[PDB]
Amino acid sequence: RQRRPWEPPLDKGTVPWLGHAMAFRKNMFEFLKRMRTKHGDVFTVQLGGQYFTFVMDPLSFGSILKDTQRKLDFGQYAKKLVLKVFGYRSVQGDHEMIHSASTKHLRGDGLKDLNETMLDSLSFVMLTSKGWSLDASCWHEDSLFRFCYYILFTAGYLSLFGYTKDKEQDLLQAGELFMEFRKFDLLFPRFVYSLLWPREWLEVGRLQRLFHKMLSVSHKEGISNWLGNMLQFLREQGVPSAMQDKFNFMMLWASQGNTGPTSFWALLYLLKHPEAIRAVREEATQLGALQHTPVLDSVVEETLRLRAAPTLLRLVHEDYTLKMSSGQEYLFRHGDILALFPYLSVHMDPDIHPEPTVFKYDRFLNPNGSRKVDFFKTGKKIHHYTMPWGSGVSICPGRFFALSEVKLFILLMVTHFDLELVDPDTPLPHVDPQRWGFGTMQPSHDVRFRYRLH
Ligand code: HEM
Ligand SMILES: C[C@@]12C(=O)CC[C@H]1[C@@H]1CCC3=CC(=O)CC[C@]3(C)[C@H]1C=C2c1cccnc1
Repeated sequence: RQRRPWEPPLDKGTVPWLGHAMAFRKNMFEFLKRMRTKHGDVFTVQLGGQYFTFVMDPLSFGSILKDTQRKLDFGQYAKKLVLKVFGYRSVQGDHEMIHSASTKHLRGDGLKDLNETMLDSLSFVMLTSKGWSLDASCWHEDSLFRFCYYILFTAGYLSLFGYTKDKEQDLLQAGELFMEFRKFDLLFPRFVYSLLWPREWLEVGRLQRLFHKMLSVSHKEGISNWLGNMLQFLREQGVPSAMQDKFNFMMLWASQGNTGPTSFWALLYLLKHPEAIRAVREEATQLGALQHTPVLDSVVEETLRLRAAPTLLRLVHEDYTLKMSSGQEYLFRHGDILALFPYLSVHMDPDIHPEPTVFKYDRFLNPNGSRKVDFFKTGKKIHHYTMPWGSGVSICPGRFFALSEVKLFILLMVTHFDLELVDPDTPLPHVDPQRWGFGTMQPSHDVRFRYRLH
């Protein structure tokens, strides 16, 4: 490949036949931060098989995301990734069904009835798993991360994949899944980056087989319409049950992979900021009133802005031409992968968000407590001031549910428990760089905390 005058800078690496994969994988955020100050807001690098052109200009997102002339493409590429990662063979129309089923059952009225179930599941797990001693003034010490990610996982899983007559049994099996899930979660980045030793390549195999069996379609009662609907579609289309198993696990990964970790960060920030936790507690003291919790909404967004860091990817279907804010005209070859990293471009942009590495619980609140949606860069409007879900038809179709899960979890935690960090003086764990780009980040080290009934 050779750069043409109208294309953006192409950096092949100092060891040209090794490229930038190694530095990219070690720390993607830092890597992109260094390439930006070297080449500017647009550049091309070869990673894995493909060529990636990173667009780091916040101002160009609106143009790219809304593909006026349909030059870009998400679906085709998405197809390629789930196959290689999960081994799922897409069928004609299954995507359409996912988002069709999501809106019908993960939003509006389907969501209301589902949230009911969540609350029941979320209360059951929290009451039953907290830990007890005959002394009710007895603090219990746990690691905050594993705690939030176990509660959110078990509850979300039972709310979506169903349960049986013996409630306690289900919580037990849900907890067993969680342990295995966490092992797979820990390996996932190095699995996708193909940076694993033989023992781990086999471990990932054992976990995938195990998850296929446990969620097997050849087996409860009362599962979410969301899942019930999809599986049914698959069944009608003639998808073998063995492939249905692989779908169920992919959906498990999507629905439970980020909710827990998000809850962890959101709660940890509240513990590290007395004024923020006061703000939500006072708001919390007044069945289905998620609609009137603006302070908690701001707190969740401010958590997502600080810890959600996915990568927006688009295959260039036919040659794309983008005019930059500055004024250049760049060309993108068909077959190139146009890529956005909203975390660096938008979340940490100090001009869009001043003091960006700081947790400001009221960041998305207006002086009059209203919802704030007016953000600018160099005086210029920004519609995507936070992109923790994606955009277009790649956007997380369960985002409204995920928000219900996280808000509900917080409320119950701050409301009925006394919370304290074991080493409040030690500063917060930073992001594990291994995961940059994979949804919600996970901490570099674990935080101990203690709790008890109020
Ligand atoms: C904090 C919670 C969550 C976060 C941060 C999150 C984040 C994301 C992100 C970043 C994507 C990809 C966006 C893109 O490709 O542009 C995604 C996709 C997806 N998420 Fe989530 N998600 C969450 C919760 C959930 C839940 C609860 C479900 C289901 C119950 C879910 C189902 C999905 C599905 C099905 C997709 C694929 C969308 C598609 O096929 O086009 N997510 N999520
Ligand atoms: C862009 C990315 C990177 O390099 C670091 C961020 C990586 C994505 C993060 C989220 C993700 C979730 C899945 O469920 C399946 C695989 C992907 C899409 C990851 C695949 C990658 C890639 C690497 C070379 C060629 N193609 C894709």
